[PDB]
Amino acid sequence: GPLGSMEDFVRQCFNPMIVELAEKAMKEYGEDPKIETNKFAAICTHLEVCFMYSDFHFIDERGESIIVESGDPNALLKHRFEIIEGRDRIMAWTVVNSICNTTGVEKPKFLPDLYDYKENRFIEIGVTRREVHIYYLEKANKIKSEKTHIHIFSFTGEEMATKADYTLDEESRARIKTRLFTIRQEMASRSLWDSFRQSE
Ligand SMILES: COc1cccc(C2=NC(=O)C(O)=CC2)c1
Ligand SMILES: [Mn+2]
Ligand SMILES: [Mn+2]
Ligand SMILES: [Mn+2]
Repeated sequence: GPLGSMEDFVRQCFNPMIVELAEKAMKEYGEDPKIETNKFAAICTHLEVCFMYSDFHFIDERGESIIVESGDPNALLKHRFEIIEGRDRIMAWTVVNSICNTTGVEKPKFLPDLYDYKENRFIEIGVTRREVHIYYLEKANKIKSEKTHIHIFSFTGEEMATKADYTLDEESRARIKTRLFTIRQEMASRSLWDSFRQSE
């Protein structure tokens, strides 16, 4: 079939909020979304996974973790996760440092992606086009804070997480895996997938 452009794919398949946050982060780090196009799509994918991991997860009046998929959560409900990724570096560290001084959790070396108020830990999310164990070790070796929990998703449905602790229920992780499958299938229909996979 015809080869599409990754630019077109990104603009058509991701929410404009995600796209804009991704462009901003690439510029903050000196990379151009119109040149590092596979990376642009990967950043959008990862940021969407971070949002989707957080989506619908609250802590209720009693203090228990619950899932609320309707648009209207009860007003006493608190988001279960803090989202770090997507913020610029000053704001991301502002949020991190705050969590740390409050909850007593130590400060990590690098910016993580989320904070889980139920499990009381930072989370690093990984999304990979390669074997999950390989990518797991890369992230583990990089941060080595050893309090930050790591959760890796691949595009073919495999997952790996610290201490075989997957944090979320099967249905939540299934939403993420379905979305990843969709991204891959659509990239493939546009003849973008092989290259995107190989560029990681
Ligand atoms: C300019 O490059 C950027 C910009 C913003 C995010 C990220 C990533 N963050 C991750 O947590 C992650 O796991 C992969 C990539 C990379
Ligand atoms: Mn970031
Ligand atoms: Mn991150
Ligand atoms: Mn990450």
